[PDB]
Amino acid sequence: MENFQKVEKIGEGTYGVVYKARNKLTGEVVALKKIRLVPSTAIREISLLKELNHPNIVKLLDVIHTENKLYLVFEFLHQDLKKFMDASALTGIPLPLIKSYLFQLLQGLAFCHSHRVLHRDLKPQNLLINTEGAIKLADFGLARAFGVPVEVVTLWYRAPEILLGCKYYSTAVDIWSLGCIFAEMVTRRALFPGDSEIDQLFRIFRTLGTPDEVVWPGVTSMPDYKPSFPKWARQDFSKVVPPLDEDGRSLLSQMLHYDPNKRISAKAALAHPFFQDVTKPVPHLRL
Ligand SMILES: O=c1cc(Br)cc[nH]1
Repeated sequence: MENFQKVEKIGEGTYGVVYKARNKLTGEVVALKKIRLVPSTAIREISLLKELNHPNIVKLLDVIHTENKLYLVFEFLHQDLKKFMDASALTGIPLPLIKSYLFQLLQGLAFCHSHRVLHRDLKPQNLLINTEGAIKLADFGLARAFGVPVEVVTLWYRAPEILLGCKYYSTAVDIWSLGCIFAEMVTRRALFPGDSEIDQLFRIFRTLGTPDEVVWPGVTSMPDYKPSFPKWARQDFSKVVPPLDEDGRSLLSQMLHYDPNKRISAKAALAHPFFQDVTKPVPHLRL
């Protein structure tokens, strides 16, 4: 309103409405996120994210706290990965572009993780793409700052430790989510499309096997673990993500280990043999 020349809804988001807007002073187009309620503890923490700049992170340009309302101003990108995968469904996203995107996303996570910032809620809708071949992660650091959010809150990319009620997060949660997204780019079908917490957890178990103390020391002491969970056998990744090659299947394995401590780091993933032949292709992007 006061500081924007024109504002347009472009979707519901995790914390509130997201608008495409034009800054009145500069004329630039930005993404403006209204945070649905302001807690003073959240304003300082999120303001720190204004300094957290990388080519694969959506730039937080401004934090605007006026009229007892909170807005986040981000750099605008024209499409998200959810929409791009839908648009790409007949053909699939080409493998070199999948590889480019995964490599770039890992660079963004490695950067944020090195600065002790987690995402905690990665999903295709928060991965934004441009016509230049870049992909960028939006909303790093918001989940820690804002806590429990006030439409459905997709569970499909949630790591098993959070589904088992651990109220501790680590960098591994983001690697899990990215592994799920990698698999979805390859197969054209969400890996674990749960529509409740237990369905989500059981979809994971039916593919990866029910975890136990051998593969995941400590699991049976997780808050929401039940000894009565069914015991499913683990499937080979060759059945789960064909026609991904053995480098891709080996990297995905390491991103989807049950024990968060065993999951590959973003920095180590960048060195995986899967990326030996990575390139940066131009996407077929219809805006
Ligand atoms: O977390 C796991 C479980 C098995 Br079995 C193999 C690899 N990773």
